Amino acid sequence: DNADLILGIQGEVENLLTDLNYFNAFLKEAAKSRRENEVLKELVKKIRKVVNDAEDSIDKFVVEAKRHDDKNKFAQWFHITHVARAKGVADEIKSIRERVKEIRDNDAYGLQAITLDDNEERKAPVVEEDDVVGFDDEAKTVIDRLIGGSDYVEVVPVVGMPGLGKTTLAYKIYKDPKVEYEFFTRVWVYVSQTFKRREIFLNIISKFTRNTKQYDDTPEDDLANEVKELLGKGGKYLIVLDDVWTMEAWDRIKIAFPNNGKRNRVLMTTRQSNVAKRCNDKPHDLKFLTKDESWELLEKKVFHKEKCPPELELPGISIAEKCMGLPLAIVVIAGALIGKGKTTREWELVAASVGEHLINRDPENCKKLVQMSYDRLPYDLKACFLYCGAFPGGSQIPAKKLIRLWIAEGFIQYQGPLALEDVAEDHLNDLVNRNLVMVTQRSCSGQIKTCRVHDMLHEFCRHEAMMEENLFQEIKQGQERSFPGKQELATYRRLCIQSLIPE
Amino acid sequence: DNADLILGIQGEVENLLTDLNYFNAFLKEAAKSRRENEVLKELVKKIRKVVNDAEDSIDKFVVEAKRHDDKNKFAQWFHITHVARAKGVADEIKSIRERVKEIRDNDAYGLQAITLDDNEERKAPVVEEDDVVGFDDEAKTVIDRLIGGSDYVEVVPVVGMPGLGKTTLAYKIYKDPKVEYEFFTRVWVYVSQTFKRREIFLNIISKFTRNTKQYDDTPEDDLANEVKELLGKGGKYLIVLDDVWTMEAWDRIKIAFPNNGKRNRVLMTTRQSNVAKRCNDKPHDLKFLTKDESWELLEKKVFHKEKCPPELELPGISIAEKCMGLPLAIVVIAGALIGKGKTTREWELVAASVGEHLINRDPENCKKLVQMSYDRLPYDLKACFLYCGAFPGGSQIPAKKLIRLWIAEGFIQYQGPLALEDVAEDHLNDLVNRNLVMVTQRSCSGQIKTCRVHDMLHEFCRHEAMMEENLFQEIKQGQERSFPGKQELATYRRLCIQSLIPEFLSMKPSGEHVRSFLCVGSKKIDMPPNEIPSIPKAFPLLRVLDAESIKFSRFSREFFKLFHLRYIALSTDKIKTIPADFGNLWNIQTLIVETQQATLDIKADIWNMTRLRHVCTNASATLPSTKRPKSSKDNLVNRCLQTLSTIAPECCTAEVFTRTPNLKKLGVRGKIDALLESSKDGSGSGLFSNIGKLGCLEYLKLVNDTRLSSKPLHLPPAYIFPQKLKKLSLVDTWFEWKDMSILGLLPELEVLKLKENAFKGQSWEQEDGGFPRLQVLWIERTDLTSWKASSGNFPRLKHLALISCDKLEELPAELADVKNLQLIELQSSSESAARSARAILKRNQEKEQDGDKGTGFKLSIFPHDLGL
Amino acid sequence: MSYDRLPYDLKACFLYCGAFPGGSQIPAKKLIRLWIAEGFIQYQGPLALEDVAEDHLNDLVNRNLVMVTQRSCSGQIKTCRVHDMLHEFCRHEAMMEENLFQEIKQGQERSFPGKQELATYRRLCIQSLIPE
Ligand SMILES: Nc1ncnc2c1ncn2[C@@H]1O[C@H](COP(=O)(O)OP(=O)(O)OP(=O)(O)O)[C@@H](O)[C@H]1O
Ligand SMILES: Nc1ncnc2c1ncn2[C@@H]1O[C@H](COP(=O)(O)OP(=O)(O)OP(=O)(O)O)[C@@H](O)[C@H]1O
Repeated sequence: DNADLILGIQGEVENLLTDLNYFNAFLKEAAKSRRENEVLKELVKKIRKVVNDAEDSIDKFVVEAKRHDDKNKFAQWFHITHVARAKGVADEIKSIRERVKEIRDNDAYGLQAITLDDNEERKAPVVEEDDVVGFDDEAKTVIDRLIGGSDYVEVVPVVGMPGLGKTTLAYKIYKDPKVEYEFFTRVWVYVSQTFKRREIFLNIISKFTRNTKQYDDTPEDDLANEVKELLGKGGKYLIVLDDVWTMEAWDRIKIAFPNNGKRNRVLMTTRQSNVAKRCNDKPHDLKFLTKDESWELLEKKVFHKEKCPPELELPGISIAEKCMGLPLAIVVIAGALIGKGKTTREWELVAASVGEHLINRDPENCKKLVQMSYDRLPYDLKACFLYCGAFPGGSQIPAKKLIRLWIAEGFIQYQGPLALEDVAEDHLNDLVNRNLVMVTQRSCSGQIKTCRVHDMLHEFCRHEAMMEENLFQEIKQGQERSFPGKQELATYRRLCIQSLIPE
Repeated sequence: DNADLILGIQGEVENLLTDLNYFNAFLKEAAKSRRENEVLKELVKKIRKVVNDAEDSIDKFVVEAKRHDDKNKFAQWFHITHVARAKGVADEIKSIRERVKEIRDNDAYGLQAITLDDNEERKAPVVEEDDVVGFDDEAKTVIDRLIGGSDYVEVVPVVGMPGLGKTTLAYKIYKDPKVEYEFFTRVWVYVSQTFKRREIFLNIISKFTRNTKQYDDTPEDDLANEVKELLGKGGKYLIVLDDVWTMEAWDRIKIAFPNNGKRNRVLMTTRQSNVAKRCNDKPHDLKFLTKDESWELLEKKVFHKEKCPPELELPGISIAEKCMGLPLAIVVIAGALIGKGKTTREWELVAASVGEHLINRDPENCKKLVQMSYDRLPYDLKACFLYCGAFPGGSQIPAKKLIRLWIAEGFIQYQGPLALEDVAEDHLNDLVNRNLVMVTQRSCSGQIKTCRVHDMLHEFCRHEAMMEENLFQEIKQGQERSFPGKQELATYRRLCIQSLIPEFLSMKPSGEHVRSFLCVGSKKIDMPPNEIPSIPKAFPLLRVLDAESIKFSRFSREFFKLFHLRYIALSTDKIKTIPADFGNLWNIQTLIVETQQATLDIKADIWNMTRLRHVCTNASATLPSTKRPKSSKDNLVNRCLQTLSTIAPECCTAEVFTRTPNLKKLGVRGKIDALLESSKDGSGSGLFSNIGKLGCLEYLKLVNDTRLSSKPLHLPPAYIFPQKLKKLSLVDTWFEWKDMSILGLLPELEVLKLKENAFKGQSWEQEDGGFPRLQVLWIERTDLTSWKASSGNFPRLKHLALISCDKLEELPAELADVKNLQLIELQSSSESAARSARAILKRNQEKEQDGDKGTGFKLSIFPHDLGL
Repeated sequence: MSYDRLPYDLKACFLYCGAFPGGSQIPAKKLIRLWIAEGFIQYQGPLALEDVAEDHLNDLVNRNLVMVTQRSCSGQIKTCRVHDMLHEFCRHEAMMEENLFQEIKQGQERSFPGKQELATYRRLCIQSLIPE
């Protein structure tokens, strides 16, 4: 009859939802780790696109079903329009189902690769040793903080965004003459994101005992006891825990550090603020390089012991100010500029494409470093963090507005006793704790008022969201790139615009 | 023809059952271990949902096939309705078969992953070392227990729920100065759930010998011999076995511990009570932290050496009290709070979502710890344990009610010589032995009476059952979350509700796939008369109706359409009769009604319910006539009937007892004079003689509600009583104590309860002997004043109590000489009884001081401050 | 450990011994005749089927899975029985795993089997209440 069409398309809707459950599970499994196979990435993009189109069609069907109840309000004219709309969404659901069937039939190989998934060396970081720029005051502060304190084991944490230079400062402190005299025993430990406690203890033992083959059957608890004996027989000891990622790592490693009332110290570098807060009530937030220090570092990295040519001074300074005081960004730019021709035109070209260089020329250097923090994000927090890249770089995003946008976009799914605003605030706090988002202002009650992402993470978010995830696309003009045409605008899911809106 | 449709859909039914066998095997294999692949988990959810829908359709088909036999009773109208219903289930079976085919065709990859299943480091736990809170007394007790004992190897076990702090206490003992001086040799061994004996022995050897490469070809037996030599050459040795999980592990490791008469000790921490019981007859149950200690631990963990800010004191304390004294929960909360902003608003937010934090923020810390015990559960015990999460957190679940619910829900499948209740009790004992369920009260006979799950395990059960297994879903309001809509209510299998029941029922919910409604609320609610048919209309496939807290004034006709119903719990203040249409529910197992009326009439033919197991009431129930017509001439026997709690005295004929050969519990209320009166025939054996024909009878309760006892009553001779009777309860029956001697000739009697002046008389002297196996004796509100006994009168008496019996004067001194007497209760007694009790205590103290082994007798007098 | 080392043709013969009630003494002649009748003994050599079945019984006795309770004066096995615990194992394997045979009894809540499961029973062992 007249209402048979709604039930007929609803019959296809349940099957579409059943397929969507499988595809969403496939997307979650694929997002668990970074795939490097091109076929797998293309299949993931194809699955995500067909999923998003499926939600769009289902949302249209839900709206049509809700509006069907108002037939009596407009009689035949609304009946005719509703029939045409119902047929339109019917053929849309059919087309989606054909695409799902085509994916199942043709792309079975990638589905196998994810489902079974049958398919490393620990790279200790290397940092600047001699020409450390701007960390004289920071090192002196931490050294003075290491000297003074209680007689028990105290942890001085260094926190910051990825690439800030926590390890460079830690190594500068490690080699400082004042603590080389104050601390008789100095141990450097690289507590990577993944590590083995037995390997850590044996590495510490190797500092003192050359023969370590007699610990073959020694349990890890007795290895920790031996480490305690080796460290306690001397005077003060300073132990550097580099890149500690989780609270459990500190809890499980600290059993090997004895307490003797000798003012033993542990200097820990971490990207996580919660780990630092637990280990010390006042974590040391590493500073950003000033504009003058950024230019000085860039000049030293590019021209070695020599001064910059007078013609390259102005373009180079403009580049350094665009690095926003992050030493990792300055180092990457210096590597890119060294291969250039040392001319004003090419340096100005680099200044106009700082982000592209910082991301795409050498993804092996910095993109992996940012991906280390990004991939550890929960699956529901990845979309929330990538949303923050929609706003222009350097702008201050109100926390209330960002929370409302997250709830509106459906990222926050929650069913417990807390409100959705509280859950979104918890998500923002989690992002800030990982130092992926910087809080620029707080209310007098302690709430976050405005927050912004560092320019380099903002570039990473733009890269991931536009070219990999197709989360949102930006529209602008001014250069050879004009407003997008209908072909690619037909595939855009979210639209970010900043200027020339009426045009 | 007309009946061809039933066979046509049955043809599809066998194929559906064949597919269900494969899917159930797939589900069992997938449940053997915890899958981390998202596609695999989604497929498991899809398989489980289609399986559950298949059982629902098959159950509907079975009901339709059973009801097809009544075509002659309603002619064409029922024929038309049955045809429509048969077509409806036919298209339901077809839709299920299409979904099964779609799963087979599309989801083949996950089926491969489970079938072949082609796809770790031992993490020794780390515990607090310096700031151990509240374990000073516990450590001192265990240290003193380690010092004193026999000269052989003795094991001191520490038992408790996961996260209780057994290893923290063990390490505190391990580092205690008194045992560092007493025990020259101290060895710590981490006996994980999985371990290698060779690795354990080599680890122990490493404590003494640096060179261990010469044991490459040494057998494990000789390694154990070398460990024995190394440990025995010193003085005493203390060995800590951490997290021992099975009896075999202790049996296989202990071969390396020598016996030298040097008082060697083994301190073992375990989550299993049976392992502890074997290794020592009195396992040390680790205590829970008090509320003050929990707050102190939380304050130390969050604020280090500093005090809490004054504004955060009240919210923090509220959080600590919500952790229920579990140190693991306190540690997890402290980790979550350290990352917060140290403000009152955020701490209050955490206080409102303590469970969510304890489970979802860091599943790597605690959820894995609980999953360690949960995954070791047998596959048939996992559903039973998750059921315990339906009841509200902190509530006390009766063991009898939980057992009946488990049987009704079909979790207990058993075919041996034991009853289903015994199997369910064994399941509960297994859960308690693993310290997943805490027993809060036990009966005097040793049975479990009430049990509850710790709040944190209850949160884990809620997490697993709602988000992973879809076992049951909870309905509530008050916050932004409202009552569920039709879309998700269509997928809910079991419904747990606690409040606002009439408001939820006013919406006319859809419950086509709901098989259980559990009114777990404690408040008694009078259901409005217009909302009475809401329960059967909403949930046609209701299998369990736990409406004990709901008062029903009438029985609507739709209640008789619940042909899948197996459990009934109802309260009522108006119902006096059970309609005959209630007998149409042939699947009923347990029938509980709690009526305030004096009498209740069972007009429904409960004998037709062959699967019936319990009929528990509180008013005198009039059983229906056993006379059956020639259409049902066959002698159907209700062999599964276990309980007839409150049947009428006039219904205690030989006819009903023939149909109930396996009746365990029997109870009679009313004119018990009719029970004892001899029939008008020459023989003097009345209706009470029929009770003795029940060989399996074990419990008997008699309630005489009438006061017209103008003729003194006589107990029948002991050989008329059931031989295997184990418990007898009498109340308000107005007998005489001279008849106690008859009860003393019962060979199997163990528990006797007299209430509200069951026996009348001032004094009565018993001869020596009698009551061979009696262990529990309970008196309350009696006119007895004198009682004379002897040492041989109660060889095995253990419990003795008088409540409000101020008329009693004294007790025999032979009771103080009873070896098996443990506890005596005296309440609101005279000062002479108190002085006699003090003299008994003084005599016991003197006897213990004489040099013999301590008897361990204890005595309590309540109130303690009376007589001061 | 002992059962899995049995030859494939001896596993069915050993599980058959669980049909008789626990503790009963099974005549060797009757057991041999039953094995031949049930088709367990397939043989084509010069020896008789009774000799092959006797060899199977000797193999079971040699593995100490069957205890000989009486022997004839000529050395032959006259009566043999399985230990109660192995009999319980045979009952477990045959009823719940192999569906070799099923036992029918009453007295407790379990009654005589219905048509649904009786339709799948291959061999029926009964001890009492046969006319009922
Ligand atoms: N003060 C500095 N002067 C010069 N180069 C610096 C300075 N600080 C850091 N760098 C450079 O920046 C890069 C990244 O710095 P660093 O290795 O210290 O990272 P980090 O803050 O420890 O980060 P991560 O969390 O990724 O380990 C290195 O190549 C290092 O040489
Ligand atoms: N008295 C205590 N004071 C402070 N923290 C405690 C105390 N008892 C236990 N804890 C903490 O609780 C957590 C779990 O305790 P513990 O490691 O002793 O577990 P357990 O009872 O041995 O359990 P399991 O059976 O899982 O091994 C640890 O992080 C430990 O530090």
